[PDB]
Amino acid sequence: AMNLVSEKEFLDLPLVSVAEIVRCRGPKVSVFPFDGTRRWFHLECNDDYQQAALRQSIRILKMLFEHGIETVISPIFSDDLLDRGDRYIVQALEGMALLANDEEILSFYKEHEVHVLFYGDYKKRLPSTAQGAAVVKSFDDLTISTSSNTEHRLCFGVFGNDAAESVAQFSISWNETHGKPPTRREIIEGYYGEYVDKADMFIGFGRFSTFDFPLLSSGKTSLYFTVAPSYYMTETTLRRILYDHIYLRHFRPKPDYSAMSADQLNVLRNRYRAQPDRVFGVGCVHDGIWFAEG
Amino acid sequence: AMNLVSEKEFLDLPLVSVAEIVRCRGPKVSVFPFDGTRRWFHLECNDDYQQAALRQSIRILKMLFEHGIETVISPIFSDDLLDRGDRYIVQALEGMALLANDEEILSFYKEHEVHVLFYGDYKKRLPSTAQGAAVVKSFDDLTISTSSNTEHRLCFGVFGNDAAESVAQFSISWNETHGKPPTRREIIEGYYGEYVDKADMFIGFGRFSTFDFPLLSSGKTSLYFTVAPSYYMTETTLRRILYDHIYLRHFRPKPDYSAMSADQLNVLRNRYRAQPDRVFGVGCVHDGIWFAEG
Ligand SMILES: O=P(O)(O)C(O)(Cc1cccc(-c2cccc3c2oc2ccccc23)c1)P(=O)(O)O
Ligand SMILES: O=P(O)(O)C(O)(Cc1cccc(-c2cccc3c2oc2ccccc23)c1)P(=O)(O)O
Ligand SMILES: O=P(O)(O)C(O)(Cc1cccc(-c2cccc3c2oc2ccccc23)c1)P(=O)(O)O
Ligand SMILES: O=P(O)(O)C(O)(Cc1cccc(-c2cccc3c2oc2ccccc23)c1)P(=O)(O)O
Ligand SMILES: [Mg+2]
Ligand SMILES: [Mg+2]
Repeated sequence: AMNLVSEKEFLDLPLVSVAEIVRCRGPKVSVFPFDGTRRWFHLECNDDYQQAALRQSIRILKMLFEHGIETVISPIFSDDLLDRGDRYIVQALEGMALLANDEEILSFYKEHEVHVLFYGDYKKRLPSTAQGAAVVKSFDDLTISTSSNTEHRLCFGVFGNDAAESVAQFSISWNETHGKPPTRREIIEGYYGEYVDKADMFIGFGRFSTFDFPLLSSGKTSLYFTVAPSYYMTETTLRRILYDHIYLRHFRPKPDYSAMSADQLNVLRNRYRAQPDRVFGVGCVHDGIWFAEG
Repeated sequence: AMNLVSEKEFLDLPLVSVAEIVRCRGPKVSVFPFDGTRRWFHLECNDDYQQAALRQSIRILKMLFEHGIETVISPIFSDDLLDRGDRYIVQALEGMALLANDEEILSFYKEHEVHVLFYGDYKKRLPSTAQGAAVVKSFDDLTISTSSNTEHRLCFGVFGNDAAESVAQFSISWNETHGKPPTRREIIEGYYGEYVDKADMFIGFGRFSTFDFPLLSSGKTSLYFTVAPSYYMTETTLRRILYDHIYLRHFRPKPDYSAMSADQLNVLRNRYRAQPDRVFGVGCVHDGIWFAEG
């Protein structure tokens, strides 16, 4: 049915058709960090910062969900920020508050039936200030009020870089009360607040690297790196990524290599020896910004 | 001193000089999975399989360590294999036994003062057969006999894909006996058998994906993907990867972007809008084999 759709068709299909294919073939869980906010704004907008990023974020989340992806995991704030200015810190908490209180995004969560969750070490690492305690309350509240939404799940990562200590404490308490260690499923439910399947793909940008989706990484998490920041994500780019993951990463059926002609195995040998030192991930720097070569 | 070495010089330097730079600047911990064994053999060798892969593996580990990398984490066998033939399974255990008993590699561990460790769920997942129980004993034994070696550390991953349940059980036992949860450091020591710093880089090949180094991944783990399988790794490729990680991934000093000319910020804007849909990780398939485009 959907097994032999070509990339050309995939790229031409109506949005609703792509969604049906994804809903059926995956990716079910996609990691999409929001980063490069500052440079995107100053490069593609230069109204108000926080609002521009907020709406742009909604645009992309809307895009991801309308393409049929059930769950999106979005790291948005990592430890690093506590080591930045105080004004920079306040700025962050304001952005955090937006995701949980701003009217336009709350409307978005409702219209697209999105259940929102927060993960990470923010309850411990967020400033003990009034603003910080308010953010935590807002996070807990949004998670509960949107729990009736079932179409999509959105997991925001706030200091969600290393869950080791958190898993340890959760397991100890779980064993104390239950008498047995929690299962993997229960460990995940404890960290994300709900069970979430392993990530099927991660879309980053710039330097090849992944981060902030503990417990959900697998050799099957397809990795992609766009040249431009998260906010630049176009329709075409997303579809080419979805197509690669669905149809190309795990090609079927596979051939019986022991049954290939001498020429085939020879053309293949040449594909590998062609450019003997070819490697993706090595880059060059321009204006302090790293860009992948080749 | 070593801060402004150019790539050209880096590529021309004697091995011993590169090692000194790495020993000083890192990467301290590198992940290098061994995969593509079958296709490498049939493509670049076609004596005996197991021995060819064994010696090739030593060649590469020798290369990695002689370039100054202290610790190499090498996933070598993952769950998948238990779902393959029985002959394929026996073949694996034989390869496993080699890493721990074969004379030439034992000599290698001694000559380069390498402490070897094994991580993963192999104690539980390895066949309860005689061969399986023998492999476990061999693994434990090698870890102890090489513990006096201090120059390098080698961590072999055998079913080391998801440490969640293992961390949970380890934490519960640790709390029982210690009265308090283990620290992150202790959790890592418990999984790898020794403390190991976060991975500074991961070198894979083919499809962009990472796997089997639980707890050691960070946004700072630089990712690289060669076109050809692990065994093809050349001197030039390794140096270009090392250079990128050491000097380019974290460029210093950074510029004051709010202080850049209108043209600079304009050339930059064009670098991002140039090829608006550019993305690394999307590929094409040839003979059932995926190759990254662009
Ligand atoms: O873009 P990101 O938000 O990811 C960040 O790297 C900062 C940054 C990196 C690279 C370029 C820029 C950038 C580019 C063009 C114009 C301006 C930039 O940053 C500022 C600050 C103040 C005025 C203009 C610009 C900012 P961050 O550390 O603030 O997250
Ligand atoms: O500028 P970046 O988002 O790249 C980052 O500096 C984090 C940050 C620092 C200061 C302010 C914000 C911020 C402020 C207002 C709104 C939003 C912010 O970040 C996001 C992400 C997604 C949606 C809205 C906002 C983010 P980073 O740690 O992710 O590099
Ligand atoms: O190369 P890998 O060892 O990673 C593996 O993908 C198998 C494989 C993938 C792609 C190509 C080949 C290959 C290529 C050329 C010749 C032959 C290949 O496999 C066989 C088997 C028997 C005879 C010849 C070849 C093997 P695996 O599942 O056995 O690990
Ligand atoms: O052929 P691959 O090594 O790619 C793999 O099939 C695993 C495997 C299956 C069957 C036999 C072996 C094997 C047998 C003998 C020696 C060695 C083997 O794998 C390695 C890796 C590194 C050094 C020696 C050996 C490995 P994979 O699960 O890693 O894809
Ligand atoms: Mg940033
Ligand atoms: Mg293989």
